[PDB]
Amino acid sequence: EFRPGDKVVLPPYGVGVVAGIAQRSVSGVSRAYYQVDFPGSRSKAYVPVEAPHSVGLRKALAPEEVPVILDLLKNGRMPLPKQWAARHRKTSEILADGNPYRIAQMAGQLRAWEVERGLPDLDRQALRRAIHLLAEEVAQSLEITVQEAKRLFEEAWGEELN
DNA sequence: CTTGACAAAAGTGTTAAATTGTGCTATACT
Repeated sequence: EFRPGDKVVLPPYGVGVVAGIAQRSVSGVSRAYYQVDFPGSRSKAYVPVEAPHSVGLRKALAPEEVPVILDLLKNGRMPLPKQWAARHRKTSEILADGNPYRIAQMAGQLRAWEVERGLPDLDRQALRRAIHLLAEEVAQSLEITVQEAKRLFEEAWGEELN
């Protein structure tokens, strides 16, 4: 369940607070619907209360989960196919998937490769867009704007952030 | 109208940088 003021995630919307629940008229009878808003978008969202766990509606990590993610961010890697197709495809799916542990785990190998040989014009967006959801997630949990939030990664990276 | 001495300009040769030309990947899709 999600109360009015719960801090949640709605892929790929990064983070947003739930405003409440309402009966939206969809087709036939109106099932209950959760409401996820994003002030840094001015968008809007309606999430069915039936199976919230099927839309990948997770919740912002707690301040306790910062170090673990950082540790899997600095070191943790993972092999990927050589031809750009499968590799970038996988990375993309992982991105839209909305999984901070997987996005960070990915960011690790992507980082190891970026300063070695160097990152293709594709995997670059697959890195940037990856660090984006992270930097904002940190801003949701620790309530510190993308300035400070991005200032976090600098430690477990070795370099600053864009 | 003539030498000798010189610096600038125009050559001549080998390189580092860049720019351009190519083959190719594999779920299935007719």
